[PDB]
Amino acid sequence: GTIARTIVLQESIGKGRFGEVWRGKWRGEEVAVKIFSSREERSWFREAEIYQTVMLRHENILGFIAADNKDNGTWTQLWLVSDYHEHGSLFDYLNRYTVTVEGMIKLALSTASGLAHLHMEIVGTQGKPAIAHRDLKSKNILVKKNGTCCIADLGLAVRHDSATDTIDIAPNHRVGTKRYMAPEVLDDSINMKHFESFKRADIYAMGLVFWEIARRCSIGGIHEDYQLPYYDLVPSDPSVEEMRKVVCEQKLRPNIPNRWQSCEALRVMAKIMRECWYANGAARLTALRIKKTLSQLSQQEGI
Ligand SMILES: Nc1ccc(Nc2ncnc3c2C(=O)CC=N3)cc1
Repeated sequence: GTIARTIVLQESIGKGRFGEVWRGKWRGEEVAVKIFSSREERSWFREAEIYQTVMLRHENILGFIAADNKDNGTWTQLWLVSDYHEHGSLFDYLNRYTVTVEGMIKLALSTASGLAHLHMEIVGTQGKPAIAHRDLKSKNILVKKNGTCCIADLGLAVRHDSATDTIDIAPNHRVGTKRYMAPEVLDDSINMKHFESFKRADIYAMGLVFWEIARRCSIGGIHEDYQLPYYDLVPSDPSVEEMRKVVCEQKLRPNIPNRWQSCEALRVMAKIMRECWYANGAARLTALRIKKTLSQLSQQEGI
């Protein structure tokens, strides 16, 4: 179509489960293009559907431009065009850099603000359904030039119909990255007919991402090396069984260093992590509550 024909692909930057991500140029500006083959049409269409949800746009949600198709004369490519963020993922950012107390708060509050907007139902003519991500992780969050995050990779999301309390694609199987799966997803006790259960599982995963950020917070030159949550307990690419034995049976969570109590911002962060990590989803903080707590902290620090 009219958009893809005017885009020039400059570099393939990532090759994932579904689709390949490229850095392209559109009307002189850098954009990201996720490309799917003809046999991945269902995944492409579902991601285009989620990104076109009414009232989705938010500073902490990846900005979607358009779906399109491009025929090179041999095969058709299915495209999803979105804003480009040079820093890439929060995972890449945390591996490359340490952050200040200000930096940590900015990354955490922006993530929580984006998740609170996804989770929020807006009632009305141009209403927004509540959405649960189902695959929140540091590799699925991007960092903007201004040091704030935006949630990306929304292709596995589910949307709620509040009038009937039903889910648009009626999920009946576990999806997502195994390392970030909530205890109830790992042991399959989650009620997949209950939308609020998917919101609570996203909060558990957000708590894990907060732990990744807080390790990289450098105060008086003291910080931890970058690690994925559970690096000390499971192998790379862990199985559901490996994760379940640690999270559900032994009931372990990532370690919270006692020295995080020595700094007020790290103390607030550690308390949020614990209150995201409860085995009972109903006891977890909401994204809106976390946004409120971190907003109070950002105001105190003068960010
Ligand atoms: N290492 C690595 C890290 C990140 C990516 N992806 C991206 N990077 C920059 N902007 C983006 C994207 C998207 O995926 C989607 C939209 N905008 C690819 C590879």
